[PDB]
Amino acid sequence: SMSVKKPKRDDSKDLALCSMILTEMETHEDAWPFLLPVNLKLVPGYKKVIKKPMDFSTIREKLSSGQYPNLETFALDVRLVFDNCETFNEDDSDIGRAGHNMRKYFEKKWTDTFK
Repeated sequence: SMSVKKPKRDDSKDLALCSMILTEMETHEDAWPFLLPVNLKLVPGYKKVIKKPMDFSTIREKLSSGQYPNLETFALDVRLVFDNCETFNEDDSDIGRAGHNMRKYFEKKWTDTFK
């Protein structure tokens, strides 16, 4: 509350650490469905159904341009990529499996870097 604070966590490396995690996700072999925005002209149903599209290139741009106010807003966008994937893709499909693999890979990196 006012004048009552927990001890100050050092957040000065968060920007660089999120950038590193994002690089790791970009270079994973299963990242290909997620690297670029879905083409809303060429994929029927995607624009209407997925209310907030998100992809790794868009996260990179947002991160590099100071649009994440803290590491939690970064994690929300990453998770959105995979939540979108689950909405649009059967679990039993290459893209569906890609999304689950990438989500697990992210969550481990996230815990190991910060938790």
